[PDB]
Amino acid sequence: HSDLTFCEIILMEMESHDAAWPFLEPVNPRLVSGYRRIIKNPMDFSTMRERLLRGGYTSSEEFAADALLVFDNCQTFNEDDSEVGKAGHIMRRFFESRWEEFY
Ligand SMILES: CC(=O)N(c1cc(O)ccc1C)c1cn(C(C)=O)c2ccccc12
Ligand SMILES: [Mg+2]
Repeated sequence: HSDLTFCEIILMEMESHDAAWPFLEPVNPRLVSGYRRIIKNPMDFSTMRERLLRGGYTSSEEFAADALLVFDNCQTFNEDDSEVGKAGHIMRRFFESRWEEFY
């Protein structure tokens, strides 16, 4: 139980983070050229929220893998000096820091 309660805390904190705006919604491949071809396993906070609210996370490690997937995809598709890349570096450092601040 305590494993999944922290997942809720950190996802809520990521959802309300100032830098979360690229990650709240699944990328629309119709509007983002090349996204379908380049990113094999899309992930975003709303997709993690759906899975967490339906109980679909077995452990905290499945949850973190989805979180790290958001930021791996971000760095794969976006330049580090792009607006989205900069937002994702902020969010990745937040997650890694807060996740270690617990375990
Ligand atoms: C910033 C923004 O609003 N995006 C977005 C775009 C959509 O069409 C639908 C939903 C979202 C969340 C984009 C997210 N991107 C990521 C995560 O690489 C992007 C990478 C490149 C361009 C936009 C985004
Ligand atoms: Mg480190």
